[PDB]
Amino acid sequence: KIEEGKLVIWINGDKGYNGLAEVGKKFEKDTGIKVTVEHPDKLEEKFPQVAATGDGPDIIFWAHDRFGGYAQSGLLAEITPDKAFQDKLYPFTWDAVRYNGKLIAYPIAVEALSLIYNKDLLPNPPKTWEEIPALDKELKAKGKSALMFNLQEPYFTWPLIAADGGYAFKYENGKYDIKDVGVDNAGAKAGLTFLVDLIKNKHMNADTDYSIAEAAFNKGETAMTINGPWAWSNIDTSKVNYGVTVLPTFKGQPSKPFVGVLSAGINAASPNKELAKEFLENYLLTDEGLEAVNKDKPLGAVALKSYEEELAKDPRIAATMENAQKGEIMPNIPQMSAFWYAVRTAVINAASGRQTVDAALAAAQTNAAAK
Amino acid sequence: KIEEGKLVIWINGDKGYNGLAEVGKKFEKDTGIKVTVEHPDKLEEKFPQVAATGDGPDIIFWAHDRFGGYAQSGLLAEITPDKAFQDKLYPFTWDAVRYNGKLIAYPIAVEALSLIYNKDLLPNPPKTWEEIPALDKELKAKGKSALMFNLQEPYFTWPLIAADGGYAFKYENGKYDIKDVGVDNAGAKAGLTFLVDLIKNKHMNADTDYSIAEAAFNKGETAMTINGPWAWSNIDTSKVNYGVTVLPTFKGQPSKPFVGVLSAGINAASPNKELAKEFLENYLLTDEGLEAVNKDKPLGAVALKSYEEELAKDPRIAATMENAQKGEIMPNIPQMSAFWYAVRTAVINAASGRQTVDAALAAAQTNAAAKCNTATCATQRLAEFLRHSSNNFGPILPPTNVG
Ligand SMILES: OC[C@H]1O[C@H](O[C@H]2[C@H](O)[C@@H](O)[C@@H](O)O[C@@H]2CO)[C@H](O)[C@@H](O)[C@@H]1O
Repeated sequence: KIEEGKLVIWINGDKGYNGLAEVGKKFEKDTGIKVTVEHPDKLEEKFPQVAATGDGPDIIFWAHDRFGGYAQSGLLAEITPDKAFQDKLYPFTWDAVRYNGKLIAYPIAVEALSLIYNKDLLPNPPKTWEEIPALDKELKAKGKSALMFNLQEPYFTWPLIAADGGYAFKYENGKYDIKDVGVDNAGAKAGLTFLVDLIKNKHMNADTDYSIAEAAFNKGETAMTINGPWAWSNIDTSKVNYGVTVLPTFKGQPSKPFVGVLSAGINAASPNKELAKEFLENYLLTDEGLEAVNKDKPLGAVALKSYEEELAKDPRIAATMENAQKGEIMPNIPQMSAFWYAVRTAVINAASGRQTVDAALAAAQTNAAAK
Repeated sequence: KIEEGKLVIWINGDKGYNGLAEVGKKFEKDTGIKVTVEHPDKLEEKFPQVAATGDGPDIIFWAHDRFGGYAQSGLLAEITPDKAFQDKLYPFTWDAVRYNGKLIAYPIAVEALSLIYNKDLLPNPPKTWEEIPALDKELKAKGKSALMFNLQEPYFTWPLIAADGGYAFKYENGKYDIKDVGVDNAGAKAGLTFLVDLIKNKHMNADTDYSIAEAAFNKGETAMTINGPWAWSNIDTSKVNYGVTVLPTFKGQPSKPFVGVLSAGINAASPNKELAKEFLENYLLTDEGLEAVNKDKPLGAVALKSYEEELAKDPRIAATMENAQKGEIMPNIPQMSAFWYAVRTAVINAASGRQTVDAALAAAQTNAAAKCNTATCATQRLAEFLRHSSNNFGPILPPTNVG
């Protein structure tokens, strides 16, 4: 049986299992729990045999595809990494370890075939499969051949077969169910009710608009406001000891703000398309260009890598980045417009007693879904 | 309308439009095309109204959430940035401007609401929403109020609404369709016909297996081969000057290799599930962890963004990761077993001439797509299975190695 207070790990005998023992070691050091790394023969065959009885390793390392049957046989626990951790890994890897919508393993490595060419014999490798016969007829003249690879395993021949539209099984990509809208479920009620309770007790005030908030906070007239980076500069100019922290919790759950990516689109009816492409690529989305905008109003965590690695040292950006990981990125589907529209008049009517919280959110559901 | 040889730019009123205007200065100093930076009210409702007529700005600035609606209205042009430029921007910011497969804008910055407070008025910031009633009563006497944010835009009120269960549209994760298998469709028949043609024209030999191609390449007999990271070590000690690049395209489209993702799963019967979680997330899936494994034996490309950026660099890994991203993830569904032995027979029969390309792939197709569940169709699949169940069971001597 699996021993509590200790980690046993299985991994194939052709992997860097000694280096893994090193890692399990630094772990045993800092926490005082031994980590043994083993590599049994036929481990892909042995694991489901013993893990069914309650035995086996705590962690097992194998190619992701074999994990589907493991999860089918109830041998793998569902994996619970936060959004902060999932960002660290590539998104397609998380798809390789999803079975029945649940994450069942941590991806480690990525494997794929490549074209390997002889620099001496072929310093300019071909870019199209079509130009290999011509290259071969030429290379055959010097007693050589252009291409030789394993033809007896479909793992090696599939890249060519799959190029023009072959596939094993069709994978339906991710999407938003525009018929499953959640603006009148229990959680949405508790939130909006709480906000409308904050005005039934005079703690807030209904027609408080954007400018009233900026003025009142930048006059030491209120203890806190909620806003994004663009409004930081005017609080510098107001000389106020402002801090930027994580949003408060509601019912022990963090506030989930919608995350926007400021974006620049080129109009389709513009005759000056290339000049706009030149302005954004070579003047704005540059280290010097983004700084020009950022010193007017703070941009946030920019998309350009170079400049972001500099602004990331700002503790308030890392606070903004922290709050972004607690929230969701916004969809870009056309129905986003009807959602914002509906929720807007829901919050207002509920906030001014024009409609009850329940009735306002109820009307918001239909308007977000059918329009 | 919009006139040629200028740029009209619309950004929102609360952004840094003066600083953006100065970027139009430098654009007009060097490129001297006039740049007018505007900021109308209700900017995102105004843009599709005028751009439908052919009016509006040249460039429009907003959060990504509106651009798909603009795109479905036929108002935005497809963004055509080259590969060199795409690597300067974070890959997930591009995701925000992808719509129906195409990019429709340039990502600029990530925006998120935060709680900002008044240190000299409040020492420690609160942690719960349910405790501001106390802070407010404690404060209304001292002179002022606690919270005051914009209640006219739902963008500001939403973080609280979503906290306990509110959401816009439930994200339904992607999955496979076991009814839709494509081993005998036009694309597969095209690529396989091309492969068999190489054999017919004696550019390749249908008997070539793994060990032949490795020797022929590691001895300078053939210019190229197709292999994985596991085979690099043998090419090293062969003293062949080899490079590893992207796979050749066919019919203008990239070759799609199967992608294998080495993964660490936690035993469902483990009593140490968080110890495993702490070990994998905080110790192994770091730069130091993967490097310790990679130094013992190469992982190839890794799934950790931070350590993969450093690993390639190595052009062999950069190509391995690029071919992977262009390829097909191995499906983890039980039907893959049929695909594996049916396609294997399919390719061999076609390259050897026993079956036409069309007929070989059609045979593997019905083996992987059930569809028909009458006894005639089921016993046919039963019969084909019992023959790909090769009966060895005897000892393999010497055993496949380990040490
Ligand atoms: O409130 C609805 C509104 O929310 C978002 O707009 C944000 C925008 O992302 C920020 O850059 C800043 O301007 O604050 C705005 C809220 O007033 C959505 O982007 C927008 O589509 C939506 O209408």
